[PDB]
Amino acid sequence: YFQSMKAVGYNKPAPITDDASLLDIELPKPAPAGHDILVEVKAVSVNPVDYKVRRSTPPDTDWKVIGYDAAGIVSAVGPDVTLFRPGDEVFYAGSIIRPGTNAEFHLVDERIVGRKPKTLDWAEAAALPLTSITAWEAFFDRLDVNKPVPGAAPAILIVGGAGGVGSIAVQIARQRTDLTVIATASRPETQEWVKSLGAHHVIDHSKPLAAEVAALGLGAPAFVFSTTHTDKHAAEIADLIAPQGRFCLIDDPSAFDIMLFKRKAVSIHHELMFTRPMFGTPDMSEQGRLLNDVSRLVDEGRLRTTLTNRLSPINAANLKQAHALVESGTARGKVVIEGFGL
Amino acid sequence: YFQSMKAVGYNKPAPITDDASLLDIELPKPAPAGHDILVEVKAVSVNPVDYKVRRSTPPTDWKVIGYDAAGIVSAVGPDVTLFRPGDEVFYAGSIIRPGTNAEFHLVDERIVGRKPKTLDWAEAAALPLTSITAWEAFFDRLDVNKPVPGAAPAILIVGGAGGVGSIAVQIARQRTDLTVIATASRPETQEWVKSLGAHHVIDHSKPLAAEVAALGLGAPAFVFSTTHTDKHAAEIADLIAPQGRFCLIDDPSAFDIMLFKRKAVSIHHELMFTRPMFGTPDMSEQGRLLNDVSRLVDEGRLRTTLTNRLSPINAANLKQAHALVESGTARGKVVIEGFGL
Repeated sequence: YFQSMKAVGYNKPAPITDDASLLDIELPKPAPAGHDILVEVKAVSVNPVDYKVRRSTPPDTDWKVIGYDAAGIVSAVGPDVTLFRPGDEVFYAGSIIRPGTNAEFHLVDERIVGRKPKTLDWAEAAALPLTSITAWEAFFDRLDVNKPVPGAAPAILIVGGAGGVGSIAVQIARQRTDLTVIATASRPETQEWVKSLGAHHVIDHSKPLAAEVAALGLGAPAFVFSTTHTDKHAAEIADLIAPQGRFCLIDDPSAFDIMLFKRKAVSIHHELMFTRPMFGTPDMSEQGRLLNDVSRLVDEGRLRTTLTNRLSPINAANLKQAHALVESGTARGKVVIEGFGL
Repeated sequence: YFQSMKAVGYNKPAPITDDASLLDIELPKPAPAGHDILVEVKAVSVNPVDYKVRRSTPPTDWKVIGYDAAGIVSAVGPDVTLFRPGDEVFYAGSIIRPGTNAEFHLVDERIVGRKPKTLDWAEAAALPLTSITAWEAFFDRLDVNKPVPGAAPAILIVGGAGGVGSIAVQIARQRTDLTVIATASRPETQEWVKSLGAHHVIDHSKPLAAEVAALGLGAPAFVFSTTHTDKHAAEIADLIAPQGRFCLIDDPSAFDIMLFKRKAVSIHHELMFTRPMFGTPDMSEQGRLLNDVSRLVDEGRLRTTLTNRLSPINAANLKQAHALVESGTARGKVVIEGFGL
């Protein structure tokens, strides 16, 4: 017989309103080899990647399990692991090419795993990993914000400051760079919240962005980081950004015109937090290390959880609801589902 | 009366055929103020920007283009310190100012280089716009001295035998330790691009990724595309290292950035007009880089890319030179020299 576990998964990619779009299932409990740890998952969060996968990609397995955020306890370690031991509390995102965190136990490479912040509970920690790695790599590996753009305003504009990535990216920009942080939100309440997360200025992305930034009287931002609606804002971004500035996007515009950026010699940077573990690059262990840095900043009180919606337990009914909420594009912050049971 | 000069220019953007596509004209001779120098122009080159501008952009009464020159400093503005009358110079200038297609030309002292002593006027005129393009692409945009983890320490230059490619290969070879892989499609351009410094030359009439993989060096950190970027974009995204960097200087009409997402590859524009168009604090780096280029030329480390020399500078020869650059068949650089008959 095989030791087993509960999981949430699917076999037919489908809109969330289909009954079998996500199903409660039972699967063999895996065991860790090499550099993998096995984590007893305590909570997971839902990201736009989860619905994009779910709607399109079938198992290659009778079941496909997704989830790219967890916090949990290390249950067992492969023979090559040196970074964690059983009992350690961890948070991490994992890898798009490996079964995901929507299961009681989950394998993940020790090198992309962070120590869970002690001051957060399971759900508050689970809100953070994917979005933190996305923002941190965007600022420091892609944009390279500590390298100045000559003549620019020492400023970054974060488009979509209230969503999953925005709500951690604004805090990281405020606590770990000397930039002036300009973030966007379009209802008074989400504006107030982005401002409370650390944005120095908050502008309204229902208005043309360039005129909004010009009115602040700070000059032209060196950096722009766009988390959503890049095609609607691309021209305004090219207008407001400094010559020789740098623009990073993480969304998937379907007709982005790079020629808008030519006259200013602006670079366009993708950030995909899956790239490092997917290709097994030599700096892949930077993801575990930055998570440890984030974890320390959380425990010092410099960063805080972006959890705004908590559901329980992790089952299909609650994952479906969390997916529909992320699909809607209207939620602020992060939705986390915690526990297994009834 | 006004002191005057010959120039070549146009008043209606057109295809290179119209009798009016470019015209011989006479204009007032400018005088420099501020930080400008006035240059007595000995030779100019034609670059693709010339025909791009000529096709599309109208003028004050007449538009004068040309973005490459070598010449003698005739006069200086009162704020100039970097040059004096009699100095020999080369430079590209600015797309928002009248161009070098005239006996005398105004350009800001800060974007100007000392002309290599070892080159004649036409050989030196071949170099500045393409030198600034390549030098900025490598060192300011791609930042090739910062390695991509796990990538081959290599740069692919697509279109090695064109105007920018022919100097970019040399600058990459002389100023970095990268393996320089460049593309060319005829045995004659292949041998030439090899003689310019490329460690490997591959054939761009073939799918690039399989050509680069055949080299057995791994996946290049960097790609610098000078021509046909849309034709090669999918191949470039297959061959490049994850977290690599891709710079293009042509003008693809359908470029798909989503090809580069999976590898998290950055896409970098290089336009040498940006710094002097916007008057950025680093504008004077263009004059400095031209001085380094000049010194490398006279050291023997960079060679002129001049391959076609016409005389004198008039509308007849500029039309032929524009046709040549529009065809995309020329290797190296076409330069026109002198004013006369």
